[PDB]
Amino acid sequence: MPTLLRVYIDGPHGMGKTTTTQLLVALGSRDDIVYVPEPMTYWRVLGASETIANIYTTQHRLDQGEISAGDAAVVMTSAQITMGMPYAVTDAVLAPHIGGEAPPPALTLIFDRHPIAALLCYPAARYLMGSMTPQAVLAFVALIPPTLPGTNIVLGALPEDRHIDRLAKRPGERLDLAMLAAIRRVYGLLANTVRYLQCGGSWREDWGQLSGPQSNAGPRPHIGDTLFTLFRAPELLAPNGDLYNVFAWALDVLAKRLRSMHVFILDYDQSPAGCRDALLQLTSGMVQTHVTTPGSIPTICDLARTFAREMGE
Amino acid sequence: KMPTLLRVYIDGPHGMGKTTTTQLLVRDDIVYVPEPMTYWRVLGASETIANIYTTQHRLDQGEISAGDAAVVMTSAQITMGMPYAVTDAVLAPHIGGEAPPPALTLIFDRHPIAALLCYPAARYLMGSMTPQAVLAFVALIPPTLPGTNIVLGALPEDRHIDRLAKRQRPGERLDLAMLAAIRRVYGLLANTVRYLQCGGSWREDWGQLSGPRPHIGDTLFTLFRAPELLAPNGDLYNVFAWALDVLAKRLRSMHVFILDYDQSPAGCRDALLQLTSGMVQTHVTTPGSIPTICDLARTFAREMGE
Ligand SMILES: C#Cc1cn([C@@H]2O[C@H](CO)[C@@H](O)[C@@H]2F)c(=O)[nH]c1=O
Ligand SMILES: C#Cc1cn([C@@H]2O[C@H](CO)[C@@H](O)[C@@H]2F)c(=O)[nH]c1=O
Repeated sequence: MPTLLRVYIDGPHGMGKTTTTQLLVALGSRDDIVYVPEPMTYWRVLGASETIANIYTTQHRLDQGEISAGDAAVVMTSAQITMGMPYAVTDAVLAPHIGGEAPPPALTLIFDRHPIAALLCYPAARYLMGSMTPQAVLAFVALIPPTLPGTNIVLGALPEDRHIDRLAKRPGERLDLAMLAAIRRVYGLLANTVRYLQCGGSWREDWGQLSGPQSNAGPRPHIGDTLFTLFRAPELLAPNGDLYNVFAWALDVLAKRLRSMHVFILDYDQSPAGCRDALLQLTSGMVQTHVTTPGSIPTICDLARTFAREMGE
Repeated sequence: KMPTLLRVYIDGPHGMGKTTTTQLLVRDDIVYVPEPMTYWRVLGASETIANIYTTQHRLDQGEISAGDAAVVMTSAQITMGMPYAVTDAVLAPHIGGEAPPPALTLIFDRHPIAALLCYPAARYLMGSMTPQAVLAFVALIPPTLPGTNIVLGALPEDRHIDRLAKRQRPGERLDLAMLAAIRRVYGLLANTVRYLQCGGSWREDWGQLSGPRPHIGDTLFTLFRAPELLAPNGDLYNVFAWALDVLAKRLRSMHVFILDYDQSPAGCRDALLQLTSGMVQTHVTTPGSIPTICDLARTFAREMGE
């Protein structure tokens, strides 16, 4: 069978993810590699009207005390649903074509973000910003699609000071450093969570230890430095002080989805050509998969180009 | 060979009798997974059912916009579906291939598609959810595992009105339009499964909407000839067409069984038992899967059942 390499570039906004992705794709001959962009057109038009603008405006009205947490939550939850839809459909239509983990790839697919960005990371950050309930975050977690083989996720490293400057320059967006801190924190926790699970970590065994860096290598993190720490909140706790079982089961799903992921860390604290070449070096250690039919390769190619055409800027 | 499992999802429009009939149907090699009322009223959010019906009522009276109602309905639907989604996700790895004596029978009050497809679709028909949000929920419907037996109800409308009148849940308001919308959706659901199983292809038949199996106009696909979903030239945007491809994938491998509710509670129970002989069983994946499934089921029941 021919092989496929899927690479999801993810992490907080404003790091240079999208530029880096385009540069890497520009290296390949036209169809040895395809780009799957942020579905900006879906967010701004097809899915709803100006969803990004809606998100930042809602947070700002919450902060200013012009709306309640509950009103902010229903708007945020509904908008996060819209944000994630194209990621969910894409994953769903790709799924049957993906075979077992497997000599250059017949096809390389570079994604701008994985489904977990809209289904986990952004909701979790909004929870920290007080604009989503943790119960709602856990409903999104429960709906994270089964993690396909050869799911290579590239997350970003970048000093906060540089990141802030970068954001202050390079939508419907408003400048919110608090949200930036939360989303940086959330993606840091995510990297640690995958590494914790790969090192044999069991959240149920470590839950009692709760009371309040790079990845795919290094020692096992403390549970308090993983995403599990966010979910010890009064809303989720039964009178006896344990998590309600329904929420505990959502954490089980979280562990199952993240544990089979292949995380790599890319240093964004450099020029665009630098990030590209750094990303190119990283791909050597990334996991390829087989496809399930011979004509899966052109089918996948067409899906990606159709998607890009319809929804990328 | 691993022991066998029978999963039975009792679904369909609410207020037909689904929660009493199965209450009767139970007691060791059979577990009843009741509707997660406690999650709906307390754990997930405060009185989600009241929230839903109040919002539709306010929209009807023109006290809020279509827009305000949709964001409210959308997030509320997220809360409604959550226990159904976690349960499916934690059960999924335990489910083996198709497979006689079942080691364990799981009777669920509703399948994930109630909250991820049918109720959202009905609210779309009620003007209180956008069709793009409906297709977002559809895109997240978990893959259809082997042995997915879904029981849907049959009941004439007037009899259903009578039943519903006595089966109002906390916060529910009696709404004949919602009753009609939800009955229509489940009727379309049954048709859609049959359309798909008999080889229907929505992309091939899509042209027929704009003028041996059901006509596409009598399936769930007809709902998504919504103008929000269409480019200026009338074509579905691909992203929406893909959600329809997913909808088709999910439904065609479901096994649908019809339970006539127009009879006594014990008659309904007997009818459900009669239906089981056609249902498809699966093996589990590990020896300990059965006890684990049993624990999940009983814990769900205890913590979230009313
Ligand atoms: C995917 C994604 C998401 C992107 N975003 C935002 O979209 C913008 C562009 O990525 C940026 O301001 C931020 F990343 C969300 O607020 N939520 C999401 O789920
Ligand atoms: C599952 C489920 C759902 C149930 N409901 C409602 O909850 C009650 C189910 O017993 C009933 O009033 C109605 F069916 C929804 O409004 N949406 C759903 O998704």
